[PDB]
Amino acid sequence: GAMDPQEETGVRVELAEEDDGEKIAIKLWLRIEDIKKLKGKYKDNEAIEFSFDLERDVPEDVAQEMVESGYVCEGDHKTMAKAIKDRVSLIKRKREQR
Repeated sequence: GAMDPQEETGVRVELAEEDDGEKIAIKLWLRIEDIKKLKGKYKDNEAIEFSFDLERDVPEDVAQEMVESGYVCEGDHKTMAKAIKDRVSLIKRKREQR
């Protein structure tokens, strides 16, 4: 994890709630950290809420939806999906503990 205040990733995904169970489908908000790192129309005060099925939904799939639905530019698809996958990774990681 990033302990140093660098945060090079211009995106970050947080939970809309506090996941602590086994719910397969959660609700995340794609928070845009730095819109200058991106290549489209964004705002340095926006967060895109999206529900994520940890089994059925795919990070890069959701980021495509983000592009098509007019939230994200296709040029930042990988960036957004990486944000999504980054969160889902730690989410599933926390769930690896009993």
